[PDB]
Amino acid sequence: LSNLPRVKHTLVPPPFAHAHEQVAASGPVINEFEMRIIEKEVQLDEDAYLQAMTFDGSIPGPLMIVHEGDYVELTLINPPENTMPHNIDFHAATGALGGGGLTLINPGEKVVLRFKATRAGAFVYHCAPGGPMIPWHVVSGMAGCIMVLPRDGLKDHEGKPVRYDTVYYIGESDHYIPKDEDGTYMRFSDPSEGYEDMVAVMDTLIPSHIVFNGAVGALTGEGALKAKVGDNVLFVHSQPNRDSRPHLIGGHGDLVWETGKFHNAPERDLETWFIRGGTAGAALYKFLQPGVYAYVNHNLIEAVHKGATAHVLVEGEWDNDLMEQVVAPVG
Amino acid sequence: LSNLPRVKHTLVPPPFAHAHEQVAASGPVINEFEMRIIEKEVQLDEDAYLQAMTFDGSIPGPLMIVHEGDYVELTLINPPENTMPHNIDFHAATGALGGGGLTLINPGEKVVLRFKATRAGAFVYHCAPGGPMIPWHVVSGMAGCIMVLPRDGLKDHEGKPVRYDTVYYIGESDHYIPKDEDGTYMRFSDPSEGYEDMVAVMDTLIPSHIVFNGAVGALTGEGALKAKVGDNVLFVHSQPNRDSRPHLIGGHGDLVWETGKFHNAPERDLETWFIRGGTAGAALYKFLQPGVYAYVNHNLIEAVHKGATAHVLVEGEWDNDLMEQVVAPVG
Amino acid sequence: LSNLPRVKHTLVPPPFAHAHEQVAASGPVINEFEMRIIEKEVQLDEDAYLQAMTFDGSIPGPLMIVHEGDYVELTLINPPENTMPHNIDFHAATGALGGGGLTLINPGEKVVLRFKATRAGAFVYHCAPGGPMIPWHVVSGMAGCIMVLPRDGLKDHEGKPVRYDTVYYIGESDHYIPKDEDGTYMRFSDPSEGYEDMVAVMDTLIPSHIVFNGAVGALTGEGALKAKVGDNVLFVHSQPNRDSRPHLIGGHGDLVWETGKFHNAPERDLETWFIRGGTAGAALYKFLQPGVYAYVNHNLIEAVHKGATAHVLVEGEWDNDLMEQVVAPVG
Ligand SMILES: [Cu+2]
Ligand SMILES: [Cu+2]
Ligand SMILES: [Cu+2]
Ligand SMILES: [Cu+2]
Ligand SMILES: [Cu+2]
Ligand SMILES: [Cu+2]
Ligand SMILES: [Mg+2]
Ligand SMILES: [Mg+2]
Ligand SMILES: [Mg+2]
Ligand SMILES: [Mg+2]
Ligand SMILES: [Mg+2]
Ligand SMILES: [Mg+2]
Ligand SMILES: [Mg+2]
Ligand SMILES: [Mg+2]
Ligand SMILES: [Mg+2]
Repeated sequence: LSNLPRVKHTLVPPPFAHAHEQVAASGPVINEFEMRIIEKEVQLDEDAYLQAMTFDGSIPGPLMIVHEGDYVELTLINPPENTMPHNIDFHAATGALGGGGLTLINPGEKVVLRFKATRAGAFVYHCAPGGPMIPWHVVSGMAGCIMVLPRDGLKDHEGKPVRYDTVYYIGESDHYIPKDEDGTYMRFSDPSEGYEDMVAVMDTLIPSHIVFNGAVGALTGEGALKAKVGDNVLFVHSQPNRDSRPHLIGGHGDLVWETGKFHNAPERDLETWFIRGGTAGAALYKFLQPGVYAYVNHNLIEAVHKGATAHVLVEGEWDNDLMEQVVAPVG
Repeated sequence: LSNLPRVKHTLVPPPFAHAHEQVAASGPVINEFEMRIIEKEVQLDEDAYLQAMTFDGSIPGPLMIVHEGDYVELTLINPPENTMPHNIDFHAATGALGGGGLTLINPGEKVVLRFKATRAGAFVYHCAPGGPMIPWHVVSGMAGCIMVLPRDGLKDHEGKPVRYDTVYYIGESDHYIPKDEDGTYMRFSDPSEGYEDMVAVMDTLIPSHIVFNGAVGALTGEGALKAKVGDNVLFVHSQPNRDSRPHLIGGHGDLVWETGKFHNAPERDLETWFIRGGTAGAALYKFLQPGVYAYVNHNLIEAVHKGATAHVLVEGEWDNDLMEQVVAPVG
Repeated sequence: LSNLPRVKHTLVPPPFAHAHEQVAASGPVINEFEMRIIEKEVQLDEDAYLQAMTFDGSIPGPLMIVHEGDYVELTLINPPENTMPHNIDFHAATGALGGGGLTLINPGEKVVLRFKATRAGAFVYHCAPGGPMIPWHVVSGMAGCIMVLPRDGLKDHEGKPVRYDTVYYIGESDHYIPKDEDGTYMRFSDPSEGYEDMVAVMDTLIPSHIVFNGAVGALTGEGALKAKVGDNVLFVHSQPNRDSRPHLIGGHGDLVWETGKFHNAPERDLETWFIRGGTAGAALYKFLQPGVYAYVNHNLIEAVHKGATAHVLVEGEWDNDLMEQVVAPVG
């Protein structure tokens, strides 16, 4: 490998994607990424907080993008101010529990893992220190995604090349914040303090919150996603621990790889697709009409009561052939 | 469009389908449909009632059938005796939140929406007035389905034409009826009165009832579906808010589009398939043996305790080559 | 049929598979299997027990393997020491509610059912005596799987023959053990005694335990599965009543039939796949690296808190090209 080019990448925060090329402009390279683990309390909603544990300070962790056959060398840093051990498990990798058995670092330590991205697809990465710590760290926010694109870019079900203009990485996360008998949420001084109470909620399998980008409303209102009519947007969707059923209100999935692995034929014209807990899927959609759209988990209680809603504001000209109000509300 | 034929359809109640042709006998047409919103209390089971909000007086709303490339003009009526605003969101449509942003009507108003059915598949339609009203109206019963057939009819995974004799539209709906501490259900005078208590149940994500055709037992016993040996039945299955896993006890899915979009290859020989909450899927089965069958959501607690069971009684001759009792129960 | 060969099989306990050949070495045969129903209390975990009802004394029931077009003649025995009626419903069969309407046997009776295995795939079989007994017997442990292999063996998405070295049958089962207010589990003298309390837990749809091979830890530690680098292992996964999302930590699904029916194209390179409640799926993986792997349901709360974890210990040489620790934990 001393013989292959090295590319150092600067990660950007979700839902955005760092700069990259859809068709690799070179032969296999070694992609260098660095992340700092940040433990901090985050506001999930009005009066709801989580003692979170995060990759690079965001939930989800940032999206990494590489090409099939490249190597990935991740420098993971556990700063001394943190309270516990962490590691990383890449579903894109082969061996040593996804890298988790080679990356356990205590506060004050760093580690560098190299793996070959042998399989194309969007994949979850997540913390997995061992035993009960595995689910607890993930539902505390420690998960992201790496997208391994085919070297010749995405292809559809007949082998035709397809291209996107923008990638939006929707990281959906379920959380289990303990509640007082009246339904209000509990607050703690650090992650460990709230562990036993959080387990009791985890045992019910009912999340208190299910959110995109780490908080209710993160991608609504002022944080709405933007696009223009004609844009091909690839929505890469991860859910590290619980199923989701994404749907774009007013749109469709033109090409969808719900299990997220690019050499498999994508399905077309979907209304709603399915992201298995522990995976990332991807859906491409070409916007045809301007206006407000919402992208949701279509259990509408999870979308609206729990937080799994993002908005997309689209600029452009309206096409009355696709839809038209014939008789406006009247009476 | 002033230039295309217009077809006025009379909807029939689920689980049945209005008259139609599998292969369009004409070029694009404008299909005209009308529905009246009916708010009324319905009996979900012995001692369990729902203050329902329905399209055309049924749960699910009626099935609309058209062909890809046709237009759909829906006249939606909110009668003055109703208590709240409603609208319609067609997952089959493009733009304005599926039509929801163009169809909000208060009691005493009507609206007419036209959209082009550009994509083949079975799709959910549902009420979505905005915010918390979206899940609450849907789990109150406001959802149905439109099936957009390819103009040249259904095709299998090799492009072969396939045909059905009968369509049965199974609309599965999850409901969240509030309970007293002893497990008995609460009753209310109107939808609004029971809203806060219903939200508390919705927040648990555990339905009190999961039903086909709007009630426990609707399609069992006297309401059992009928068929004959040799019949090809297309079971179109919607679930607007929560996943389901349909299975025909004693049968199979010969051809199944679980994500419900007809240009995608169907899978064959399934035992159980999966309907994502917020979608409609379809399964074709040719009956080979007479007798009693049941069609269920195969979480058997949801099928039996919650209500997701229908029966099918099939007439015809038994084939001992497919199955035979060799030694009858004895001892 | 008096004219076809008969093969008597000796079933082996899950997760193993009885001896068989991938490509049938003969024309259609009549496969003879026998199972004894055993009602007994089983230890699901430290301080958690289930009054179980089992096929052949195991949970899941044993795997049967035959080829498409063969017949299956199952001798089912309900010994006189048992307390209730039981039967069997094969999702692989056509008619009479999968055989359930021809196999209801009381304690002290036997029955022999013949059916033709007309469709290739892994399929669930389970007890289904009628009404509320259907879910209760299944979540009490009465379910297994039959795998009907194509006569010419498994084929991939291009029709290429694929072969496995070992089949591991992972039977995942959800259970609903009643709890005291403090979270501890209740114990009963027999199945019937605990029925009403179990129903109350079933109604919540939240399993107390979700396990492989009938108990928490059954296939971890001393019961870890074994393999060598280079082995192609087919993981056949059943879940008779509730969804699962299998994932091999450190591995992938090379070829996966998640809906479990072999003539459908398998998907490749999956990280996590999905088993619908009421079905069996299959995933083939070639081990590339030695070490510890875990095979889990990837809702990590279900995997770790509820019991859905197995371990696989793999012997062989490590490949630093696939993964290497560049900088070991240091600081
Ligand atoms: Cu961690
Ligand atoms: Cu994982
Ligand atoms: Cu409404
Ligand atoms: Cu919708
Ligand atoms: Cu039984
Ligand atoms: Cu079944
Ligand atoms: Mg940085
Ligand atoms: Mg409080
Ligand atoms: Mg397109
Ligand atoms: Mg009418
Ligand atoms: Mg009462
Ligand atoms: Mg056929
Ligand atoms: Mg024996
Ligand atoms: Mg106790
Ligand atoms: Mg391979």
